[PDB]
Amino acid sequence: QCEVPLVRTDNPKSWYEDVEGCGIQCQNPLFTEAEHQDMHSYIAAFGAVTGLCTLFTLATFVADWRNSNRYPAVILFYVNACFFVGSIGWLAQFMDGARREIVCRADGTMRLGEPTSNETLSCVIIFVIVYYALMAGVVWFVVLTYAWHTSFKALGTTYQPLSGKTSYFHLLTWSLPFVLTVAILAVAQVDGDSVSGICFVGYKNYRYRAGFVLAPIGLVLIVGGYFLIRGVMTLFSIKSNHADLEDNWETLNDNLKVIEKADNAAQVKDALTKMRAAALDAQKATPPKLEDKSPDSPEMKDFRHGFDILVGQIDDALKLANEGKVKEAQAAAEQLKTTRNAYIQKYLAASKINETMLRLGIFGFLAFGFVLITFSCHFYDFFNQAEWERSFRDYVLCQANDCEIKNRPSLLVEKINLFAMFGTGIAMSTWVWTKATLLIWRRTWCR
Amino acid sequence: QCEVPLVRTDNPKSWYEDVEGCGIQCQNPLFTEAEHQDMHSYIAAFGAVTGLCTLFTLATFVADWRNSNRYPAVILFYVNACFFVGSIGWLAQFMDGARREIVCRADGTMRLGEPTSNETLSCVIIFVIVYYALMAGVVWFVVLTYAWHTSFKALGTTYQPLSGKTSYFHLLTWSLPFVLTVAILAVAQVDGDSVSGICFVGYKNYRYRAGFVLAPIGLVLIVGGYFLIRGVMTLFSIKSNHADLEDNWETLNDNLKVIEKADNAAQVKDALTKMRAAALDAQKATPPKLEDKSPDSPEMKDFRHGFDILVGQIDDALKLANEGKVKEAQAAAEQLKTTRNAYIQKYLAASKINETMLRLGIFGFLAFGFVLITFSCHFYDFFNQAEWERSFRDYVLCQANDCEIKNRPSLLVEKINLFAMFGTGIAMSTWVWTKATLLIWRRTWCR
Ligand SMILES: CN[C@H]1CC[C@H](N(Cc2cccc(-c3ccncc3)c2)C(=O)c2sc3c(F)ccc(F)c3c2Cl)CC1
Ligand SMILES: CN[C@H]1CC[C@H](N(Cc2cccc(-c3ccncc3)c2)C(=O)c2sc3c(F)ccc(F)c3c2Cl)CC1
Repeated sequence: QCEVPLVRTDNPKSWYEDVEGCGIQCQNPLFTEAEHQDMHSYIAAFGAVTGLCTLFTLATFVADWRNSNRYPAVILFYVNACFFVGSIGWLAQFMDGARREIVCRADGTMRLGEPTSNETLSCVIIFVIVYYALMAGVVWFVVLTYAWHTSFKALGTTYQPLSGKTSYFHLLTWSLPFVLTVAILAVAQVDGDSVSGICFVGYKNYRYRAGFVLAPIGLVLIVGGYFLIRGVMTLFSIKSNHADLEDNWETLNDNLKVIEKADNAAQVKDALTKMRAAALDAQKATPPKLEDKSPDSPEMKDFRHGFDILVGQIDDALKLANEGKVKEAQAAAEQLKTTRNAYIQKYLAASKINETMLRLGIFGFLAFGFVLITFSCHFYDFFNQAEWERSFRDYVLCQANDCEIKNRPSLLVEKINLFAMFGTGIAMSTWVWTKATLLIWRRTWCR
Repeated sequence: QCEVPLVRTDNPKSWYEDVEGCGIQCQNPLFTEAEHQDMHSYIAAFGAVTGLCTLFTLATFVADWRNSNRYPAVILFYVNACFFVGSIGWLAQFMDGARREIVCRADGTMRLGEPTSNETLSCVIIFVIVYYALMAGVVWFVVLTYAWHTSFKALGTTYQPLSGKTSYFHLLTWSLPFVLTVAILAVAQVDGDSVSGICFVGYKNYRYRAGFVLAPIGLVLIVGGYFLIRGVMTLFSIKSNHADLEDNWETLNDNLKVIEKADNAAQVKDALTKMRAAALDAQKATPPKLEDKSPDSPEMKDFRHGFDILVGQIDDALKLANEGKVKEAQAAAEQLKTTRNAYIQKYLAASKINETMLRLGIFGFLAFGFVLITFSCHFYDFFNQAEWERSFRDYVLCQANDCEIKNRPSLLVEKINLFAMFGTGIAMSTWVWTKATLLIWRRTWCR
């Protein structure tokens, strides 16, 4: 009764749209057994390398677990817990005959619109594992971006430790995936794909991937991206202003030597004007210690008021540098040394950026870019599945009488997604690739 | 060609499932013109009273807008901005001929699976207005629960003002509804209901309401409910312990008078044992000032160490109260006055709960309970729409040859939902129903 790619089945749930007794064969008709075997090689490679190196990093954190429950380590721990669980789920298709168990129905058709009764749990389990670890992973990524952003604002005793926020971090990171997963199962939109060897949301009805895949991931790129940009906004404000205020102090010092060793009134004059231009450039800046303060505060007032006195004292020294009162101008500029000390020296204070915090910023922008690729690949599949579906409907009709599949999913896009998803797990596992861990695995080698 | 409830239409998008040339009539076939007219009376009543009283509260906040952008007022302002915009959307069906424009198609069938081309914007606009204000409203509700929870932890100089968090509050409250709304429009699941007179997500395909209605609202009840419970956990910890530590000081004082005015050694003995039991009961408590501290800190140590000295001094006074050394026991218990002063008097410190913060807790638990009803009503419709749908399919088949609609949506449940949704807007608008606003509308009456 049925012709390729349809298959004989007496289950009304397995039957194809309009057609009776026939349902779509389990092995993805849009891809050849060679394309499948190749894809399964890609998944096993990236999955295996992610799985054990995330396990290594997860083992490193559990070794030093007293010192690992200390921010931002505890974040990278959970980020790893998620990519490790996601790798397990993806690596389930490799167990002897497990892929057919996950992606196929009893009657040999594709496992679609799961959960269903009379069909097994193997599909929904691998979906929950992969999807729940994914959404928990991208929400732990948001936590990471927040922590990294929080490192800059807490540059003093404005200190509200992340140690207390831990209760809200574990609220969001486990309630959000739970609610989204429960919703997917309630509407039974877990579907199997043999090239993926995994069960996932809205494979078949691509419209369920908007709300459950593109909308959560889209949101984490918004909230995550906000905290990554606001942080580098502070990193570059601090690093540039300290460098600006330093270079203005240095030219001020340079000219004070040019004045001290001046053999004429013309040199003192141009050296004081250069000092005045450097004093205004320094006034038109925020000292790193006054970054978390308002651009009109009584503290920020003292900074810019000191440069008013310095410009004022420069202007008094310029009233003597125009004529032959060089000795009276150099002695005036010598009292400029004491003003520069009482109103600039204080603002050359380092405000040294912690190595752990700067490193967290490296990981945040790497986890971002990877999730950005995931979102792009998933988005691509969303906007083109209607086409792949109608090009498939035609293949079954053509073969219900030279038959081809005109449009089809891109396998480089699927491999680019899996790279940018597994590569993240490998990237976030390189957080423990430090000297301290080499010694952590040496202090446990004996003990 | 078509029989009731189907209607003649040549648009393939308007046609019913399997049937050609026939599509389902716009006026909701499951409800009578009387049931409709009644429902439109309910919506106009609750909508009109919410709409103008939210507008009043929105006008009160914009009057004192300098002092209104101060937490938690700024929250209630946006909560109101949302119920006011949602009321506008709900009240659009009352404009002369607008309901048919919103809920009907050109051909007279129900407006379903919108956005579509060749059909008008009237549907999707009213959906965005109602849905975006809803999701923004329940996320502003979460912000409210967080603010109220934050009032208790910041009981000193641990002060991290909400004034700084405002940037993250406006991140979440406008990015989350935007992403969810964009997703609904991308999968075209805006549907019209004539009894509602509004366009909304997944009216027809009830499965799209899980992810876009039950999952966001479900989440806000989780995150919102967490901050409401953790706050009352602190309100009741503080109010009970201060009362516990007060009542233990009072019985200690009571017995010190019973000792001072004792005419025998037997009275001094039972009065000191009662003082010792009250001293341990007081030791087995957390002073409100030491609530945000760890139950083993060097400060919490001093508290419980003072009661060790007091019990120690009571035990020394009990060594004299057993025999006829009454005068030597009363004088020993008189030096107990000084110990009680140096180790208990400090912990009777008020730690007075701000009236604004306690009031915010009243509104948080009211907005919660209302959203809890909304979630229950929406959940009810989700689990029963498959039934109402199959009972409808039968009505069209029966009428394609005594015909009735066996199962149908509950109109008290729809009226209970609309009450618990409009009533919230009216409840959250009663935040400005204070003396200060009566004077705010008096200081603007002239000026
Ligand atoms: C997120 N990354 C994705 C990208 C796209 C991938 N994907 C989606 C999918 C999987 C399983 C079943 C159906 C499906 C569709 C329509 N009716 C029944 C089943 C659709 C596919 O490769 C396939 S299989 C397949 C099919 F059998 C019929 C029609 C299709 F158009 C089609 C497509 Cl598209 C999987 C991996
Ligand atoms: C959240 N609060 C809700 C509760 C339920 C409400 N609701 C859902 C709805 C609205 C509009 C179209 C369809 C719809 C369904 C199936 N095919 C085509 C259209 C379904 C209904 O009252 C109706 S109308 C209606 C119908 F015309 C056909 C079959 C139905 F079963 C049914 C139901 Cl159920 C609206 C308000």
